[PDB]
Amino acid sequence: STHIYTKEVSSHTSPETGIWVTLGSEVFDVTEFVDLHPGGPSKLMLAAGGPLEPFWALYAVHNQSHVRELLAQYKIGEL
Ligand code: HEM
Repeated sequence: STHIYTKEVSSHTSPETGIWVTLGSEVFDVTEFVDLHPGGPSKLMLAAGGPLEPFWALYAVHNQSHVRELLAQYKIGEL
């Protein structure tokens, strides 16, 4: 089974709501990670409420197995 969310995810851009992102068709609630993001949370927050792809494309440091499995710990469902 799968918890399915619509892209309209876009409302989850703060702690009060939860900070969510997508990667592929997967949805992640990354609220508890953000302050630990390398260089700080503000860069990560550029992607809040939407897909990581347009941002991660410029930052190939995310293209590591450990990063992908780290993100997977925050999965909540799918689009
Ligand atoms: C939920 C989203 C994100 C997660 C889970 C994530 C996770 C990570 C992790 C684990 C690293 C360190 C990798 C390593 O050095 O081995 C990293 C580094 C970095 N991330 Fe992200 N990232 C996210 C979003 C973003 C976004 C949206 C941007 C850009 C707009 C970004 C820019 C960077 C940069 C610049 C670094 C390098 C920092 C440094 O070494 O100074 N990240 N990220």
